Amino acid sequence: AISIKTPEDIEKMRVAGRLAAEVLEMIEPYVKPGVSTGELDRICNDYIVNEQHAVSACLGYHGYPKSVCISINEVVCHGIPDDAKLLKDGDIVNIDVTVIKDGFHGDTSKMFIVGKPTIMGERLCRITQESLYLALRMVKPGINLREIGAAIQKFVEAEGFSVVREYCGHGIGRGFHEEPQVLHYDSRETNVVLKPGMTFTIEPMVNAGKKEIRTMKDGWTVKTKDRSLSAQYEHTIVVTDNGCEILTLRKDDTIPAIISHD
Ligand SMILES: O=C(O)c1ccc(-c2ccccc2[N+](=O)[O-])o1
Ligand SMILES: [Mn+2]
Ligand SMILES: [Mn+2]
Ligand code: NA
Repeated sequence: AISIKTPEDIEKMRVAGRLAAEVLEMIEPYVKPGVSTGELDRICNDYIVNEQHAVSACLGYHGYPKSVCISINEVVCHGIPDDAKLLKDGDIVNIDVTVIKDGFHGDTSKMFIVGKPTIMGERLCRITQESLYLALRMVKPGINLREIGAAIQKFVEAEGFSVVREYCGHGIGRGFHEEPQVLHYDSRETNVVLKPGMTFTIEPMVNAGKKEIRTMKDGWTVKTKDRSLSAQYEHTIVVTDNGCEILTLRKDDTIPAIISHD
């Protein structure tokens, strides 16, 4: 059941969200040509455990083997860190982190462009982040999630891209995935009116090509059916009385932590 977080819980969410965002800030320098997704994962976990004194929520979730998800180019999500997978020039990579601190979760991801960026890669990532931003700018009490989902899709599709249907944002707090589901496209099933105190994520997965995906035989790795590029950005937020506050904001984000509509 969708719950309203207390001022105390919200503060714990701010701490967890900050830590998650800081893992992404910390790993940035390591995302260079020649590094393996495997070592990047080890680097993230060492930081989370030893420095943040927190724990990755992904490690073991539904059986996930690693601490963070790392997806490259045509891989849509759930890419498994591998010691034999090296980043290369032109690659676009998503690193998705979720940490648990004092009982609460912080969930966020971002795209990193490796080496010399490609105009196409750079555009898919920019548009994807912008679809997330426009959605965040719509968040406030009274609005229906169906509206936000419809807006993301409309913006993305106008760019000639597509929105992955199999995955969605979600409520979050003491649990990794709580209600409600946050669809990134228009669905006749969606009907959720936002209220202050609600905490959830927005994390659109955008394909340069067709929306259809395929799961690899390792039971986790998801790729675009047509093998086109795919990007995703994610933030955890809390609905306020007149808008929202992004709990996982990073220094490289080009959107304010607090979004006011007064
Ligand atoms: O951002 C998320 O909500 C997210 C990322 C990855 C997962 C997830 C979901 C189901 C099973 C395993 C994972 N995971 O992170 O290992 O959820
Ligand atoms: Mn995530
Ligand atoms: Mn999430
Ligand atoms: Na990708």
